[PDB]
Amino acid sequence: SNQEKIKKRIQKLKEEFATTWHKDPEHPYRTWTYHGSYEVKATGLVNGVVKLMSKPWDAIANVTTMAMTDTTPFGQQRVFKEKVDTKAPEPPAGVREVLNETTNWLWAHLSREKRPRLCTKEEFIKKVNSNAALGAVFAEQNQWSTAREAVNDPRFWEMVDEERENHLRGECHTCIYNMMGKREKKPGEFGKAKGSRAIWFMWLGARYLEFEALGFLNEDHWLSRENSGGGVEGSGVQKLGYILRDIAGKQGGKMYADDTAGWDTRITRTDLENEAKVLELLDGEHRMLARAIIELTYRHKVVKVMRPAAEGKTVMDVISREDQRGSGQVVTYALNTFTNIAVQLVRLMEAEGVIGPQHLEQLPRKNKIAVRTWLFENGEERVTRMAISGDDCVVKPLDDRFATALHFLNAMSKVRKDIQEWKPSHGWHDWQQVPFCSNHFQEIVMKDGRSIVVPCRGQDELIGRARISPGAGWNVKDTACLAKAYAQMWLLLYFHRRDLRLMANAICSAVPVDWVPTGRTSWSIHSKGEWMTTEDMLQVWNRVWIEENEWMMDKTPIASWTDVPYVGKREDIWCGSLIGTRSRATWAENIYAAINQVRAVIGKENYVDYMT
Ligand SMILES: Nc1nc2c(ncn2[C@@H]2O[C@H](COP(=O)(O)OP(=O)(O)OP(=O)(O)O)[C@@H](O)[C@H]2O)c(=O)[nH]1
Ligand SMILES: [Zn+2]
Ligand SMILES: [Zn+2]
Repeated sequence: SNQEKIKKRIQKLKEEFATTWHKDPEHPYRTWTYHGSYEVKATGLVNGVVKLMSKPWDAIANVTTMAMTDTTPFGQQRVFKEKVDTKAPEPPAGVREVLNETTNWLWAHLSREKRPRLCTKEEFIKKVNSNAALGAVFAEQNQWSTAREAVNDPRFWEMVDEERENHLRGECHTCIYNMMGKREKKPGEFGKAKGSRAIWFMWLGARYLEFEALGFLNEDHWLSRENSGGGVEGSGVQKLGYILRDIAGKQGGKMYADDTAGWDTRITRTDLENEAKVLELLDGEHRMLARAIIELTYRHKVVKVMRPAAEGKTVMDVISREDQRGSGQVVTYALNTFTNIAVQLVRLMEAEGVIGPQHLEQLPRKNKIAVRTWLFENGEERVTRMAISGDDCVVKPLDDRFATALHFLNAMSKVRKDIQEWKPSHGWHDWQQVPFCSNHFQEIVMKDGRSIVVPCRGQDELIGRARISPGAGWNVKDTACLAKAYAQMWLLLYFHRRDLRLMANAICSAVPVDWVPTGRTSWSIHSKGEWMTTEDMLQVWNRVWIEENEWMMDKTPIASWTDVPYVGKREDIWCGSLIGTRSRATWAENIYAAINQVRAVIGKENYVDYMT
């Protein structure tokens, strides 16, 4: 019967590629049913402006060696084997009973005020025509070039409608996963560095349907701090410091921020079941559509991934399994956030003595009671002791027993990264040490007495990323506008870093004052892009850090950059600054040559001297 639910998708595939379809180089797959293969053409970039404005960093390996993705069949195969051909064991009965109660409570709290609703075509279109259906990677719309043209084409919507009737009928024909490649390991301190991950694509239509049925969780902000207490969905990275500093303001133990080692490979069928409880919030047609997404696309999956063969030849494998995620779903972040809140609530209950190692296998009735009673009595408060964004977590428990509350965690397969399995976690007394969404956060004193909580992250990573140009069809102009997007990002979020302040200015001096930044500087749901503008960045800085800063009680505007603070030198150096260095001194002193060489490549335009 699993065979039954993937039939139509396999069949559509054997048909379309009946030509080259064969069954089996001796395939690698261990935990995925293998159906067959066919021949395909395989699949498989420096920002001159940024490069030119950052000569010292030519000498830094973290920067020069940086690559984002590996789209080759080789990389597809490696990431699949290391992160997808894997199976997390299901938690024991006692643990299942605890997650059951815990997720019942969380669903009821998240739906206390908000009502589910279908998302719409015109809504999807609105989303597509802008700054993307980000992360939920689109790119299969190949009867059209782009998503913009596809959603404008009446025939596209007929495709959607047709599959929509199949779902309303209980079948999926087109909703198929394609593993495009691997996002490379990202940098970070032991226990926070992100491992490699899979990049999933689906037909644009399968994304619409998913978005129609379940997108409400994102569009109506179910995981906003206001709705969920623990979540931070909707906030920009510039808000997260402040939220952490508020959590730190509460009475309790040290602050914890344990990562799970490969969170997406560690979601269980139990977790999916508890997530699938959304269905019970929906009615009529809405629930029918959602039930199909959950059952036919989330649960009975079909996957295409490339593999190297024979004579510099590559095949596409077709495989299936009843599974869960890795992302590639419209609601991956929202459901990761949900499950992670649940996970942390269970950890807190162990830390607080409500449940023990004795309860893993079987949950005594008395304990079932104490669980429901604790959630009811405490859930609303404990949730505010958390900052949860996807698999990222920060939690401040009542006391440091939390450090040893590990039995339920490990039994849930939510094994922590880079620490021995039963070694107590490390917590920090100082909230400014705590890592969260690739940053930490520092409180700094501005010249005028007032203070701000700003985000800091390894500077090499930032320069490295700005140096990368995604283009092939990125212009001189597009290249300069991308460089400008990065520079202005740094001015809004990392102005407190000397080298970046200096490098943002020089980039901005070097690109026409009237060119609008384009492209994207971050994939993070927390990267809001107030820097995608031609508005003077001081004004934008004032708006973010003073005017709209709800932790800023005095609204007195900052008047010049010379009044906008830097971290202390010690910090700047800790996070990768090159100040106090011969090459960076030389660089600061010759900058103008680089700025001029850029103005002279781009040519005669309106420029502005921001180095004053
Ligand atoms: N578990 C999981 N997390 C993801 C996935 N995609 C993005 N993220 C999260 O998004 C956060 C931001 O980093 P990425 O999305 O990897 O890349 P990025 O955000 O463009 O890089 P930054 O500008 O440093 O934030 C990461 O810390 C991830 O935890 C995913 O598919 N699965
Ligand atoms: Zn389908
Ligand atoms: Zn720092």
